[PDB]
Amino acid sequence: EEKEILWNEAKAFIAACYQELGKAAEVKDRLADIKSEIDLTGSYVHTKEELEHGAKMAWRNSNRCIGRLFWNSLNVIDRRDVRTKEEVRDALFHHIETATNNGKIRPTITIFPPEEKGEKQVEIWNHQLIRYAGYESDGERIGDPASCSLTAACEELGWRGERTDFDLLPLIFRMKGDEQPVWYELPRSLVIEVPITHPDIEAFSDLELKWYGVPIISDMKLEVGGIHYNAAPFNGWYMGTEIGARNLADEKRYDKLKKVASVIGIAADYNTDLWKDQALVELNKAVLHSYKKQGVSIVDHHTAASQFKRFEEQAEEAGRKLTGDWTWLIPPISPAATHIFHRSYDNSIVKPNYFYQDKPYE
Amino acid sequence: EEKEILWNEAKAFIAACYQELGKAAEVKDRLADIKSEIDLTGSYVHTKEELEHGAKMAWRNSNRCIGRLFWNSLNVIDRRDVRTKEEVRDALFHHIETATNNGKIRPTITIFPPEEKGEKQVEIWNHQLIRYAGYESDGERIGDPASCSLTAACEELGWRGERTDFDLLPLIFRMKGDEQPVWYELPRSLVIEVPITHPDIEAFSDLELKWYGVPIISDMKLEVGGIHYNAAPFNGWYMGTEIGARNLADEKRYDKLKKVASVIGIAADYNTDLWKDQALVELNKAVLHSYKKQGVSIVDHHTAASQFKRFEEQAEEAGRKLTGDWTWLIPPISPAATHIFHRSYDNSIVKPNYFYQDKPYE
Ligand code: HEM
Ligand code: HEM
Ligand SMILES: Cc1cc(N)nc(CCc2cc(C#N)cc(CCc3cc(C)cc(N)n3)c2)c1
Ligand SMILES: Cc1cc(N)nc(CCc2cc(C#N)cc(CCc3cc(C)cc(N)n3)c2)c1
Ligand SMILES: C[C@H](O)[C@H](O)[C@H]1CNc2nc(N)[nH]c(=O)c2N1
Ligand SMILES: C[C@H](O)[C@H](O)[C@H]1CNc2nc(N)[nH]c(=O)c2N1
Ligand SMILES: [Cl-]
Ligand SMILES: [Cl-]
Repeated sequence: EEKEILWNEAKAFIAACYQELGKAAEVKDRLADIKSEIDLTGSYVHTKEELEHGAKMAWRNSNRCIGRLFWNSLNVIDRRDVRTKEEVRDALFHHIETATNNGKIRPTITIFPPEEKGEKQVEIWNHQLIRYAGYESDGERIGDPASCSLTAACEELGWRGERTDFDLLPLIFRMKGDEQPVWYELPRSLVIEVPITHPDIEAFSDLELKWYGVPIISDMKLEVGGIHYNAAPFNGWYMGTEIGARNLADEKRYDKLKKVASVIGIAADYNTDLWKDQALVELNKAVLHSYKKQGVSIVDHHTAASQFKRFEEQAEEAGRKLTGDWTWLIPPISPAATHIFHRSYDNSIVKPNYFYQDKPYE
Repeated sequence: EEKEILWNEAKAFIAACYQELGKAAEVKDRLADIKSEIDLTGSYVHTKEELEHGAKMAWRNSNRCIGRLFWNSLNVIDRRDVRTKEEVRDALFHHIETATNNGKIRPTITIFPPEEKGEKQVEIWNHQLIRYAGYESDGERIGDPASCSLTAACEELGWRGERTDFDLLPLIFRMKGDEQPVWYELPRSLVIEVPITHPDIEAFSDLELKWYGVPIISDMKLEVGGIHYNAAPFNGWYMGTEIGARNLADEKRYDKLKKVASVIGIAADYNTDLWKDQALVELNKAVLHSYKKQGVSIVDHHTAASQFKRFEEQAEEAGRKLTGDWTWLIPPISPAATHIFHRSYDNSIVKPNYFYQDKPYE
């Protein structure tokens, strides 16, 4: 059954991919080769063209992503050749450097060897390549609560954080054959961060907020034509609300709205004053201002929604069905100010795609 | 088939209703009577207790309503006795008066005779009993665009609006046997309105905004135990975002965000300034302030979400399944500041319930 699933996924992908690339005549010969290869080895190897276009198709098919207009300009780095933990580490360092691009962020994915028999070759423990640690001991909360379990796992392995609110977690991953993951501290010269200030309110800097420049998701599996690339970190640039309305505002994250209310000079006492709403707007204005001033790529939710409208239009013009998850596509502030709010979306799963997977810790 | 559907819906409703009322022993005798009544007449008549509890159950089951904590205190007015258009008109006037209650709004439903053979006895044309007219002629837009088609239908019938931005539409309804609906102007003494001012920004009154006090939905069908009450207007009090983030802000409604930005002294030129978001917050603060100052009932979205949390808790304690539509329950500003955003809801339809229906015009 294993191999039949593979063959069926392969047929569908190759036909679709080659059609999009204007290579439809080469499909039969390619499929023949693949069938024989599956016959002998139990799997098949993507050409560099297939792998690159597959990762792009996967982004295009990601229902929860508002940023998909730019799917075709994804920078795909093929690292299926890595075999050592130093090579993995260096590939991850390289991804950070080339994606960051001195602040002019390049959407990039680095693809490591795929699962073989469901056997991972490389298992990345980080949720993002750059993320802050979190601690909760004896009532006392420090850093990003979303990182508490991973932070504890790292500290079991001999890492120790300084216990600021913004400790960078080390890269941590396990190779096939190793019982334990290895970890490596991130070189600070590779990691751009942005201090959060407000365009008009000088006191905003008293909050001493900052965030990292580049979100590099490293716990999803890329599936292309039945091949499962469990290790394939990818990044875009942030939409400002991710930082200002979720990471810094959620009560189960940095929980900063009361502090923001205080520095902008409004009371945080009455629901009817809409102080949370006002604080959200100023925090989100500060985030966009701060990234722009530093020269680090970022998009606001209005511009992002306008770009997504164009993606919708482009899909229709290309004769491709559009899929989407309305609940994730609406921004978490002013959603009804976007066209997305007033439309519906088919949340069907189309492959290639990116899929969430279990974390070894918990 | 008609009658079998009726009987099946009846059995389910009576058993559930009588169980909730502690009358479970009376179910068999009541069902016997109902079966005979369906046998002879083709339908059955609800007791006043059944009708009242049915309308309450219908509110409790309304997946899209955040206000359901208060389902059991619905004021149910039984007007199944009306036969004339003057009696309907007077019942609607009465609903407005008693629901308004000098500003201390009472959630109320008035129930008119049900459909017989799918034959309506009373057909209300209004979407809400109180709503503003809308006009679009030769490029020129006045009033509420959502009311354009109904406004045009009224004017076909000899009504004429003054063409302010806030003309009250007449009550308009048709009786069984009449080709044309009749209309009646609303007595202004019955209709509370609130001028919109801002707590801190004096210039806000230059926008000359106002809204009506009580939303009285009059185009949904109440279905209880297989009986279809197509005419059964009901009201609550507003959640402020309905007025400030939808009615006054939507581009296809009053479209006031650019004007709000101007009076609060911010530019409306750059998406990254989040001027729409800032304008939304101030407009919504003004709405809540203005209703509160006048002594007209209103709820903010934070308090509303907290009440809904209690409804969720109450359902669990009662052993009742909770149903909900996440896409309507999240407020249209700061949705992620509410617990609703972070939970999921089963959007199954449970009866009794309220259902949308076709409007005779278009
Ligand atoms: C170029 C700039 C990009 C922007 C502004 C953007 C924007 C976003 C946003 C706002 C989300 C939702 C996160 C949330 O609301 O909690 C998201 C989700 C997602 N994006 Fe994008 N994105 C970008 C690039 C990419 C790229 C390059 C890929 C992959 C090649 C990608 C794949 C996804 C996926 C898979 C999700 C869902 C993640 C999950 O389920 O946890 N995006 N994106
Ligand atoms: C007591 C105060 C009430 C509040 C604050 C409230 C709040 C709301 C809100 C905000 C909506 C969504 C409208 C939108 O977002 O576009 C809604 C929908 C709804 N409410 Fe309530 N509600 C209340 C009372 C009632 C009552 C008394 C009933 C019926 C007996 C009711 C039945 C419904 C129904 C059926 C809908 C869906 C309407 C549709 O599909 O168009 N609500 N409610
Ligand atoms: C349990 C579970 C299931 C599932 N499917 N997804 C998740 C994580 C959702 C998510 C959270 C964060 C955060 N913080 C960032 C993200 C990444 C958002 C993103 C991704 C990219 C590539 C760019 C960009 N601007 N933003 C996603 C958890
Ligand atoms: C095509 C279509 C289908 C469908 N199911 N519903 C609709 C109308 C949705 C709606 C719009 C408005 C408005 N304006 C007010 C409402 C009423 C909201 C409400 C109702 C009540 C009783 C109280 C309260 N505070 N708010 C609903 C259109
Ligand atoms: C159907 C379409 O998604 C539309 O925007 C829905 C979304 N959610 C909503 N939620 C509420 N509360 N009210 C609405 O009118 C809508 N409209
Ligand atoms: C699952 C639950 O409804 C949760 O709040 C979802 C809602 N929509 C979302 N939308 C985005 N963009 N990001 C998220 O993390 C979530 N979480
Ligand atoms: Cl993030
Ligand atoms: Cl309304």
